[PDB]
Amino acid sequence: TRDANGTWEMESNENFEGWMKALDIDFALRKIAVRLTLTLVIDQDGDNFKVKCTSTFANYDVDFTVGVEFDEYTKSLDNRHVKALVTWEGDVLVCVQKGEKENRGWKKWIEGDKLYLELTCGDQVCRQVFKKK
Ligand SMILES: *C/C=C/c1ccc2c(c1)C(C)(C)c1cc(N(CC)CC)ccc1-2
Repeated sequence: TRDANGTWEMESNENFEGWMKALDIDFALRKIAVRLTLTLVIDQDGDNFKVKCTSTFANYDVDFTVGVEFDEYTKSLDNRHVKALVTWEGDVLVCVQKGEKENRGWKKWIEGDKLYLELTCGDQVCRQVFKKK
């Protein structure tokens, strides 16, 4: 479905390390990140999205409108400037972040009370699954 609203709790997280390594995240912050609980809160009204990812130590919040390019500065991730664009490819929510890294972005599939998330950077894909709280 297109409706991604909800509080989403992580069920699984595969190749998180490899993805963070492809983004050049400090080996320090990687070790912290693998231990922290991650809650994904999405607020969706029409084309307008507010996404908040929250750990005990890190917040990653981004707001966007589907179909409208936006400049992004990944301050609490790898601290790069990208040109981001989120679109629908059928029911798949796709994000393409143009910049230094190739193949960079993420795809979200909402299947009922499950959310599947693939994050990509270079030749690395991290695969996550959340359950609606
Ligand atoms: C639809 C999901 C997109 C998206 C963008 C940015 C991040 C995420 C998902 C998370 C939840 C995978 C995430 C986690 C983090 N750290 C903790 C807050 C871990 C590296 C940063 C950015 C994003």
